[PDB]
Amino acid sequence: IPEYVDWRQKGAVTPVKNQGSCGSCWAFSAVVTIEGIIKIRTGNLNQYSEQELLDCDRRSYGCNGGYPWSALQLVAQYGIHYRNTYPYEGVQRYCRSREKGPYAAKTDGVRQVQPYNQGALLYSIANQPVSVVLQAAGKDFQLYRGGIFVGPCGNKVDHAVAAVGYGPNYILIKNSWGTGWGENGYIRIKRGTGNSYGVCGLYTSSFYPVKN
Repeated sequence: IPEYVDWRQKGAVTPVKNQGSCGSCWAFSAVVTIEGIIKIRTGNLNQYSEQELLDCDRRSYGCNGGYPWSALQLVAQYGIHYRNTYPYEGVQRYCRSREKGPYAAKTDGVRQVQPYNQGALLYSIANQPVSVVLQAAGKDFQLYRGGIFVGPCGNKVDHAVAAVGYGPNYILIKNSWGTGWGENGYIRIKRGTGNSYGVCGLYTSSFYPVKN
């Protein structure tokens, strides 16, 4: 795999979003991976609906948190609509999928990256954007304004994001806190520290969609 990967550069990443005041990170994270895999497979970059996951994944808790892998299962079993068809409202409402016509896309599966293994995650990232979790509660993470983030932080994971590349000493992550946070909405998290949890517990729970 290459020394540098950046899915943004290959046209597999849509603009940065803002989840606002709704704990829908899980849905944002999942959608990033969905958008990436469809571009990679089909050649087209689309935006897909975080709102539909929020409303429809009843295994998750709406604006109160949820599971990226639950959301990814739903898209595998049922499918997903385009973002413009089912736009983000930042509040959980009833599931409106049927009301909105046929699904725009469907994946075939969800896989787990082997946890606590940097090499396993880089390999995955080299193939497509991956759903990853980290500890974002610390003030240091929250106030991050650019550079390679090294912490401080523990491994009490609480935020789902998406990895969209890496370099010699960092993993490139797309956050869902708007373009005004970090490096235009992205963060570079130090890698290769030999900490098996990853910085801020980044190697805890990583998922990606399978599409044939």
